[PDB]
Amino acid sequence: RDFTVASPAEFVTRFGGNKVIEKVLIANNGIAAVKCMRSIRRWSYEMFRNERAIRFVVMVTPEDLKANAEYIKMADHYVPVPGGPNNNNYANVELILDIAKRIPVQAVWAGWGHASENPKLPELLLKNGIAFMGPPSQAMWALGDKIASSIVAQTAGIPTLPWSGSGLRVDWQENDFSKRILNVPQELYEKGYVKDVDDGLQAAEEVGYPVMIKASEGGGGKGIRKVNNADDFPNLFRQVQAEVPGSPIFVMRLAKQSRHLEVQILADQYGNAISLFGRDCSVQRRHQKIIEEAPATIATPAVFEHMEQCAVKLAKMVGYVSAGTVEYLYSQDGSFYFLELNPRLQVEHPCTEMVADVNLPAAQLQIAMGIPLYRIKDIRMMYGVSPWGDSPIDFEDSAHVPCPRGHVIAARITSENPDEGFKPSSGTVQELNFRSNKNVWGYFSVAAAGGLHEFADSQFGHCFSWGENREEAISNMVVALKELSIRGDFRTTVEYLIKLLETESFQMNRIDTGWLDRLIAEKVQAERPDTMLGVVCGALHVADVSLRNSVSNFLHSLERGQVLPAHTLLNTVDVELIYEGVKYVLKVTRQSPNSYVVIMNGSCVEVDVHRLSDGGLLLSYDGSSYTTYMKEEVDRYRIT
Amino acid sequence: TVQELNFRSNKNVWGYFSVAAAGGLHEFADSQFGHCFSWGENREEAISNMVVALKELSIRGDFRTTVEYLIKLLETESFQMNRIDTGWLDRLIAEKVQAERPDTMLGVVCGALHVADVSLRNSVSNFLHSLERGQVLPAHTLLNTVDVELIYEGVKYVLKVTRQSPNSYVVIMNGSCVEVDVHRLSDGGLLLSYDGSSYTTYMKEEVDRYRITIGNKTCVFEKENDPSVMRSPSAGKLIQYIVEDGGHVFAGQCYAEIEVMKMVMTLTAVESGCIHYVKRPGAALDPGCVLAKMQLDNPSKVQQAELHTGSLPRIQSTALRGEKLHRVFHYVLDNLVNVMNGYCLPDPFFSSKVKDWVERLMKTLRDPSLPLLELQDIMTSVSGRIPPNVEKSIKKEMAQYASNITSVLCQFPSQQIANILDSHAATLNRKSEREVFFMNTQSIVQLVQRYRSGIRGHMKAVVMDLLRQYLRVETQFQNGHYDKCVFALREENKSDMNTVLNYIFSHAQVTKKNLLVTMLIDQLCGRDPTLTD
Repeated sequence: RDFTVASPAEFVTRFGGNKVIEKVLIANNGIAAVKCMRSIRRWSYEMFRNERAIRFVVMVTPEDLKANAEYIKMADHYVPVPGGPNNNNYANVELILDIAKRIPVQAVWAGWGHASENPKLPELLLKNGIAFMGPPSQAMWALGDKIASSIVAQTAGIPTLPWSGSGLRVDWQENDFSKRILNVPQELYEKGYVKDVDDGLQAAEEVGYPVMIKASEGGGGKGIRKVNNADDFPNLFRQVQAEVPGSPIFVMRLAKQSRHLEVQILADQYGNAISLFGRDCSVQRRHQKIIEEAPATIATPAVFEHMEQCAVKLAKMVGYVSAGTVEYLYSQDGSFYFLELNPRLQVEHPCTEMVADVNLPAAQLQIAMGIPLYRIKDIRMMYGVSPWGDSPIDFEDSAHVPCPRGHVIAARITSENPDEGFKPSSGTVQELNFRSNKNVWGYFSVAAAGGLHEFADSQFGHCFSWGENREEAISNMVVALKELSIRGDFRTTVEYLIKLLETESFQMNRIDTGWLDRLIAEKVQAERPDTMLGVVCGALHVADVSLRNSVSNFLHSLERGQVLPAHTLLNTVDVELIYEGVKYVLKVTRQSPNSYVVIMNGSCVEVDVHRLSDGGLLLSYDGSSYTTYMKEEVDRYRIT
Repeated sequence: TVQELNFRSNKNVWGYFSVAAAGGLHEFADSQFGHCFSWGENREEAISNMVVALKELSIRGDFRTTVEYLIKLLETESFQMNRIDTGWLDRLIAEKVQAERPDTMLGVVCGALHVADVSLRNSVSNFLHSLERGQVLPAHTLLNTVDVELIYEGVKYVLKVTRQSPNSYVVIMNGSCVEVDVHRLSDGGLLLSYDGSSYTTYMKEEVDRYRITIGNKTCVFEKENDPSVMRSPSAGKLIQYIVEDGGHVFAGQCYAEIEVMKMVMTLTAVESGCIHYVKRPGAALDPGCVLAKMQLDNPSKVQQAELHTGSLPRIQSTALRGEKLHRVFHYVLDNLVNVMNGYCLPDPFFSSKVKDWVERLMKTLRDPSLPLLELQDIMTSVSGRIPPNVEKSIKKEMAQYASNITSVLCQFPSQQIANILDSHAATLNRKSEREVFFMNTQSIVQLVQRYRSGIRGHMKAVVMDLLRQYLRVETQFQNGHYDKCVFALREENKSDMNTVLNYIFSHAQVTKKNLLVTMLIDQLCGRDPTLTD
């Protein structure tokens, strides 16, 4: 408790780094930018007693400015860039370099946006003396496409693979650095890629019926064919060969319906790599993550520790720094398969922060300054060592010391529309109120003022809940989701998440990567109010708008000296509403300014209605009170 | 009332409030409208979490909101060392510890910008509304310069605010200017860029004060109403005074009779004191003019002037001095275009920078390296969706052009780039391989079209286009008086009144524009007595 730092220079000196970072460029937007700035600023206050010791520069398009993106106000400096698709603003590595040198910055963070999948950016930055908070390009190359990934995984402790073209491997390089030279593995590439019509069949004979054939440039709905038969392989195979003519094609075995696990790997620039903890990410819709859970509770200790060891060995031999994820496919009988390494920080990384008491983006910053792992505070605590010291950590001997604290659920809030599929929606926000509580938090890339524009991706917010175990975390998440209010022009998938968390299959942890797909085809978009209440509420909203407009227009006429007759100031409104094919016709009148009467087929009900300052109505109907809102569309009424 | 309530929660921090963004606090509604909580492993971590969280929240409304004081307390060493007692805060209160103020210079600039922006937007709105109704106001009620006066800690600051563009503001004090980049936010605030640093700011106008929020710090400026000078609220004429010169008047008593509108309006005194009249009975009145002084007992606010006479901070400039040369093109050209649209500095500042803009543009347009730099940017931004054949050819051609710089036979290969692209289009891939090529190559097409005749033709084209801007406006205000010309424009542009306003606004600064016109003629048709058609 004798450390006295005020500037990053002194910190680097004391902790044994070699590069000072005072300015960081964020080549990202939305959630990533928000999260980076916030986490690092917390750490900055912790060490320097100055929340703004590290300045953050952001690149702003006119779209994000007009939409009042949240990260803009947080940033220290902004520079405008050209708008439009990602290749003009954020995926343009040369532009990133141009800004990084125009505004003298010492580092560039990319995160999980659009440039962190381009191996050319670390080269461009390192050639100019700029520290990239991520892997070097040589790793990202060695971690290239899929054939090279499957091959290189087998050079050290061999993870099982579902015949990535075949099960053949290369020589042993347990802890040596190597590049993907096409001299030895070329044979594997020749087996991993196919040329003739009958080349692919040689895989089908060994893998079995569920064969997946994809072009080297396949994706986006084309270049992919799933063969379910044995004799129909030539048809869809030749189809893939025609989907991307001239390009090499590859054949692989299709996955079974099982679990998708992840391991979070963190590493310094001195060859030390550690496994933090895992994640269970098996709630997916069309291969898109929806809900993530931090303790990988499905895997037993033995097999899970094995998966951790394999992930670390890969990171060490390939030469990966800062942070990344290794994906595994976990079968129900205790057998894992390698899938791929993601060379960048994931959006769902707080899941492992919350159970490890670490800060990953700050750790990336400290790594970028050249600080080894045994001098970073949180790591030192994680292995049971005094934070204020410099003693080394034997990471292999003390690898049993780290232990997760609790259980975390992360639910992402998307902008899709569960009604009629999952079409992405967009528009303005009218209210964004997330009521936090003990062990619950969350954050969003947009505020109440502002919106989501055409080029603004989905996933505009993330909620997290902690508990001692699975059940408590579920409970916290469900309640918190039921308590938040999001209102706007766009649609906001929240209610569907609630319905999923209340489903017994989830709560008993009996799910797989095809769970949600099956549920979608079964038409599970429930969580509707009772019909009678909805009819009454919609009637009241329509009638109240009509009555208020009548009053406003009539009074305006009176102010101007015109007299309208006393039948344009009506107190009765006819409302018609169709629900599930059934037409309802109602009359709405009033016995007082606040007492409304809804009449249908000669029967009447009384409702106490009060106008709220926020545009909604407070109802008292049958004892129970309700808060309601309406939005009128071209051909629909949306009643909340 | 509440205007915004955003508590950014985080790990180990939460809180809750009894009121939402819509809603408010009424008379019988007690204090303590919300609570924040922070957890940590020990005392220090908990403090850190609380401090950061408090610095990140945003509460805005009519009421005042004690948060900054809590921050100051948590950052006090006596708290952190846990050396406090039940009388700690009382002692600190008596020591006048209400700190956490922004720097004065920044606060002055920000308040100036808010005041001026409100005045400018009101001018625009009222003028445009008049145009919609068929009224024509003269072109001195649509001003681009605002005078702002702000008192801070007894010191009076007097500033002028103008604009060089819709987003570029200039604050002038005592002959020194600073440039600020201002963007309007949808939430009512302003985004500033001042000296590199960016700021988010908000303003609330009170009866006699301006409340300026900069980030999470608050600064309050006093609106001068202290000298106790009676002033005419409007234009008009003075008819008579009601009371004797030197007589005592009481607040609420009428002291003078004036007439504007051919309709008589009296004038009540604000304060009780001895009145002496400045204007003699029968006189022209201007709004805010000096009519009559009153002697009071001077309770306070004596000599709250000490007019600041210095200079505002000036480190940066954003002039792109030696930065890439093709960005400088855009910079200077856009400044000159905005001059042509009526955005012009005041007297001693105009033509002190415009001449430099012209000179820098002329140098840039004669540099052979400009078009290839443009090509670099547009080609690099689109790596994918371009056939490799055309990509390789273009890279080769531009490399050749670079090799021939500084040679009398050096010409930009616009035709050759166009040739290879048209060759690929002559192959004409069908069905989504057609349109992708024609669309992802549009930037290149634009570039080559601009430089069909080389840098010479491009230079002449740019300067000509500016001259055309001039004529586009000034040929409409010939043939008669101001209002007649405006009515002609109104009757042509029936469906849009912003166009009409733009014509008027740019016409207002005709003299400064003419200076620029002459400078652009002399640099084009000077020592080269030839004229193309």
